[PDB]
Amino acid sequence: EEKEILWNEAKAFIAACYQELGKAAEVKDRLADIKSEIDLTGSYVHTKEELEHGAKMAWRNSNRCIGRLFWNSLNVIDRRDVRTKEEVRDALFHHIETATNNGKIRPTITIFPPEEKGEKQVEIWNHQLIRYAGYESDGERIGDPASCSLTAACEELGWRGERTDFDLLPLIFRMKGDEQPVWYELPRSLVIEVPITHPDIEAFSDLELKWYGVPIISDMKLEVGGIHYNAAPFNGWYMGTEIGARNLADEKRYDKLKKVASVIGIAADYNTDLWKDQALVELNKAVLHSYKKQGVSIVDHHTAASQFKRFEEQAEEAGRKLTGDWTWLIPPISPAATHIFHRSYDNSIVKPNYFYQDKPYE
Amino acid sequence: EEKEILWNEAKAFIAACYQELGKAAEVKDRLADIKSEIDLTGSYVHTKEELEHGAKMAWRNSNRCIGRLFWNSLNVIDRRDVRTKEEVRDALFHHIETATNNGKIRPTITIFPPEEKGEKQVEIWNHQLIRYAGYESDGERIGDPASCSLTAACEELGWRGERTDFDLLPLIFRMKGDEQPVWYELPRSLVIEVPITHPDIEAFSDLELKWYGVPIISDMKLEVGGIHYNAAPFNGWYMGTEIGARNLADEKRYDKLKKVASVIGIAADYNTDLWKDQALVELNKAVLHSYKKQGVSIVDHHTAASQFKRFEEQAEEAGRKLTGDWTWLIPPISPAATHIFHRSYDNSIVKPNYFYQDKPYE
Ligand code: HEM
Ligand code: HEM
Ligand SMILES: N=C(Nc1cccc(OC[C@@H](O)c2cccc(NC(=N)c3cccs3)c2)c1)c1cccs1
Ligand SMILES: N=C(Nc1cccc(OC[C@@H](O)c2cccc(NC(=N)c3cccs3)c2)c1)c1cccs1
Ligand SMILES: [Cl-]
Ligand SMILES: [Cl-]
Repeated sequence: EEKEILWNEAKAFIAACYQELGKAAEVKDRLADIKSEIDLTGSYVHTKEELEHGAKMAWRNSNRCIGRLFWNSLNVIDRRDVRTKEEVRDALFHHIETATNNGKIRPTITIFPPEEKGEKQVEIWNHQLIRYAGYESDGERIGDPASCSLTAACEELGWRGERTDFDLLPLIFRMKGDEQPVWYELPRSLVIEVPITHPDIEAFSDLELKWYGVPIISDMKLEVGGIHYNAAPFNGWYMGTEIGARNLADEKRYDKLKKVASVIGIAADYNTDLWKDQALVELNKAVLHSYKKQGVSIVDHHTAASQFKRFEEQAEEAGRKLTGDWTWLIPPISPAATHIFHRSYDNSIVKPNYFYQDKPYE
Repeated sequence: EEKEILWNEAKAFIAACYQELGKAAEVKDRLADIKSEIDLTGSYVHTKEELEHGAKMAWRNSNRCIGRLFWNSLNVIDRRDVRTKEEVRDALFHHIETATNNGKIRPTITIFPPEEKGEKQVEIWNHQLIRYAGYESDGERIGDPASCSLTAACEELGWRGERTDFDLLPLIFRMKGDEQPVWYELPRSLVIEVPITHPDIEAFSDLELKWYGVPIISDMKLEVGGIHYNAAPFNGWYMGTEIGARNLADEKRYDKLKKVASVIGIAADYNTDLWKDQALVELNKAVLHSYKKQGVSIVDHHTAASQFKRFEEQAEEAGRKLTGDWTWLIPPISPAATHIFHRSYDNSIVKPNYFYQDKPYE
């Protein structure tokens, strides 16, 4: 069955991919090659064209992603050649550098060797390549609570955080054959961060908030034509609400709404005053203002929804079915001010796509 | 099959209802009575206890309703005795009066005779008993665009609106046997309205906004034990976001966000300024402030979500499965500031319940 699963997925992907690339005539011969290759080796190897277009299709098929208008401009870096942890580390360093691009963020994915027999060649432990540590002990809460389990795992391996609210976690990954992952501290020169200030409320800087420029998701599996690329970190730029309405706002994250209320000069005492809503607006204004002022790419939710509308239109014009997850596509503030809220979406799963996979720790 | 559908639904409802009422012992005999009655007449008649509890269960089962904590305190008015249009009209007038209760709103439902052979005895045309007219002609848009089709239908029947932005539509309903519905102007003394002012922005009154106190949904079918009560208007009080984030905010409703932005002194030019979000917060603050100041019941979305959390807990403690529609339960502003956003809900349909039915016009 496993071989057959591979072959069925391969057939489907190659036909669709080559059709999109105007390579329909080459489908028959390529399929035979793949079929022979699966018979002889138990798998097959993507051409660079297949890999690149596969990663793009996967983004295009990501139901939960509002940023899909730009799917075809994804920068795909083929690192199926890596064999050593130094090569992996350097590839991750490089991804950070080239994706960051001095603040003009380039949507980028680096693709490492795929699983062989369900056996990972490279196993990335980070949730994002750049993320803050979190600590919890004896009433004391420091940093990002979402990172507590990974932080504890790193500290088991000899890493030690300074215990600021914004410690950069090291890169941490394991190679096939090794019992333990290795870790490497991030060079600060590679990591752009943005201090959060408000366009007209001077006291906002008293909160000493900041966030990192580039979100680089590194724990999802890219599946293309039955091949499982468990290690394939990708990035875009942020939508502002991710930072201002979730990372800094959530009670189980940085939980800053009461402090925001205080610095903007409103009471945080009565639900009917809508102080949380007001704090959310000002914090989100501050986030967009700060990224723009520094020259780090970001998009607001209104602009992002407008871009997504064009993606919907483009899909229709191309004769492609549109899939989406309404519950993730609506922004977490003012959702009914976007067109997304007022329509429905088919949440069917189409491949290629990006998938969750079990954590290697905890 | 139709008889059998009735009998199956009856069996299920009576067992559950009587179990909840501690009347489990009386189930067997009541079922026989009903069974005989269905054989002889093609239907059956609810006891007042069954009717009252049925309407309450229906609210309790309404997946989309955040206000369900208070399901058991619904005031059920049995008007299965009405036979004339004057009796219907007076019953609707009465519902308005008693539900309004000088502003201390009482959740209330008035139940009219049920469908006989799918044949309605009373057919209500209004979407809500109290709602504003809408007009569209030659570039000119007046009032509530959502009411345009019903307004046009009323004007076919000899009613004429003053064409303010807030004309009260007449009650309009049809009796079995009549080709045309009848209409009756609402006595203004029965209709409480609230002018919208802001707690600290004096200019907000320049917008001359207002809304009606009591939303009374009159176009849904109450289904209890296989009986179809197509005419059974019900009300609660408003959650503030319904008025401030939808009725007054939606581009296809009153579309007031640009005007709100102007009176609160912010530019409405750049998406990144989040002026729509800011306008939404101030408009929603104004709505809550105004209803509270006048002494008309209303609930904010934070308080409503907290009440819904208790409903969830109460359901668990009672051994009842919880059903809900996440997409309607989240409020349309700051949804991620509520617990609802961060969990999932089973959207299964349980009866008794309230259902959509086709409009008798358009
Ligand atoms: C270019 C800018 C991009 C923006 C602004 C953007 C925006 C977003 C946002 C806001 C989410 C939802 C996260 C949340 O609500 O918590 C999301 C989800 C997602 N995006 Fe994008 N995205 C972009 C690019 C990309 C790229 C380049 C990829 C992959 C090649 C991608 C794949 C995804 C996936 C897989 C998810 C869902 C994650 C999950 O299910 O947990 N996006 N995107
Ligand atoms: C007591 C105060 C109540 C509040 C604050 C409340 C709140 C709400 C809200 C906010 C909605 C969603 C509307 C929207 O988002 O557009 C809703 C839906 C609903 N409520 Fe309640 N509700 C209350 C009482 C009731 C009562 C008394 C009933 C019936 C006996 C009821 C039945 C429903 C139904 C059927 C819906 C769904 C309508 C649809 O699917 O179109 N609610 N409620
Ligand atoms: N947003 C939700 N859940 C949620 C909860 C906790 C964390 C979380 O992180 C998304 C984070 O892992 C993530 C994943 C994918 C993309 C992003 N954001 C980005 N801009 C990009 C990262 C990489 C490419 S684009 C961020 C998402 C919900 C919607 C409805 C109910 S709950
Ligand atoms: N809220 C949504 N849709 C929507 C669109 C237009 C009108 C509308 O009116 C609800 C209105 O008919 C209605 C129905 C039932 C209850 C209420 N509000 C109330 N407080 C009550 C009326 C009667 C008892 S409680 C109001 C709802 C959506 C959620 C997610 C995607 S779209
Ligand atoms: Cl994030
Ligand atoms: Cl309404």
